[PDB]
Amino acid sequence: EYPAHWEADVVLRDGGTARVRPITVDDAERLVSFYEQVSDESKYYRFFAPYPRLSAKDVHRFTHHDFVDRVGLAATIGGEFIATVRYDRIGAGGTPATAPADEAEVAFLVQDAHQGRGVASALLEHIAAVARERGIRRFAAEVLPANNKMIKVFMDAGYTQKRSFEDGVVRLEFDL
Repeated sequence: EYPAHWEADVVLRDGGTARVRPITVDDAERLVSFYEQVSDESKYYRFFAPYPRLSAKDVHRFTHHDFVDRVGLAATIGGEFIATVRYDRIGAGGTPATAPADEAEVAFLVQDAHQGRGVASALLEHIAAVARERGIRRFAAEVLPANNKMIKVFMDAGYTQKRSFEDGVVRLEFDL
């Protein structure tokens, strides 16, 4: 259960629309179908290891949210998912947390056919707007250094690179 106004239409850079809405427990089929149309390369960049098909654990977690500490949204075109975005509230220790912990890790995945259309940009804006309503004050994104296109998406969304203290990962942060 979630506020109805978390559902919105977006107009993409080419004037097409997509509906941005929360991911629900009834969306599992849709999520798996969408995932089939994401490249292996995009999956590797999203998960930091090859992951051609989601596990049952992950289909569950990516479709079951409290909508307070974890929020997942989809962009849909003609009812099919084309992208997803999400936040997970985390504690000082990088583990899951509840308020008044106020940082979250943000992640997104776009079907390669819908790249270049401003989908990520629109989802980043929408997940920030939702997150502000749940008390989040900072997002952190973690991106592989090979994945320069997405670094650029984040920077263009107002994120700044920060020291990651970790090998093999670029950290980008955004104050909400």
